[PDB]
Amino acid sequence: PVIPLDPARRPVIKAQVDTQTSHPKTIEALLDTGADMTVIPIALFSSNTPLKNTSVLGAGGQTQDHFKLTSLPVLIRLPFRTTPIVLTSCLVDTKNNWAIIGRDALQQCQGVLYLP
Amino acid sequence: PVIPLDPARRPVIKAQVDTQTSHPKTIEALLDTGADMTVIPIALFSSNTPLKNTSVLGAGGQTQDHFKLTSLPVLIRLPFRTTPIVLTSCLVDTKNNWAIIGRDALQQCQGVLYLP
Ligand SMILES: CC(C)CNC(=O)[C@H]1N(C(=O)[C@@H](O)[C@H](Cc2ccccc2)NC(=O)[C@@H](NC(=O)[C@@H](N)c2ccccc2)C(C)(C)C)CSC1(C)C
Repeated sequence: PVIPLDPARRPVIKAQVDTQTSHPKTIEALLDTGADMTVIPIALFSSNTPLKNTSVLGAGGQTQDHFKLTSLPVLIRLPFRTTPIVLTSCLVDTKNNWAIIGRDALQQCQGVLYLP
Repeated sequence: PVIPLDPARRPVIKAQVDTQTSHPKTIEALLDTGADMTVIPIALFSSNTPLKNTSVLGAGGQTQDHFKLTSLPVLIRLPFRTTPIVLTSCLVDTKNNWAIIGRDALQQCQGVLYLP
């Protein structure tokens, strides 16, 4: 689709995310051109799966413990497209349950920004 | 222009920014659909400018000190538009001097996200 940009409304999409560690779930995710890497809520993973420690720089400072990195690829299906986005690795939100589609996924989408 | 999306290459643009407290300056800004509000560097202001305290939530955490709010509108000229974007207020990064064009500015130049 064409998604209009408005400060009062976050640009969101429904995405089916398969962590390959439990059953795929459809979630609402922010579409974010400022994110290098996609973020998935920890809730989407089985309780025992191995994750890696990671450090992330964001607007509030540098966090050492808020995010992890996945061990397995993540598959994402978007409502209009038949082909899964395959992400070799992405971020995992161990706290605030953020779901954010970043430029890794938008590239495999052929997503663009358009400014007339 | 059409701006393609690549995890390895941040979508950045040259923006002439007028704070109205000294002359217009060129910065290189991240184009960011996950940003509610535009962020400009404190380095654009001279030492004694009245700015408001504000609390901002990002991936790094909630911060009450890193960012301030402008007192006056901010004027932003992009290379391919003749009419200035005028933001009633925006964020001022006192800590790292980041430059981020958010949805406030992108709405005014009719920016869209496009997913085929
Ligand atoms: C975890 C990933 C996303 C790290 N990368 C980044 O964070 C990059 N940025 C991004 O990816 C931005 O699009 C970011 C998305 C985000 C919003 C709120 C909590 C977590 C993530 N947006 C912000 O940080 C922005 N904060 C907000 O817009 C804030 N009002 C907010 C609060 C809760 C939900 C949505 C929005 C500002 C400070 C730039 C205005 C801005 S700074 C960055 C390093 C270039």
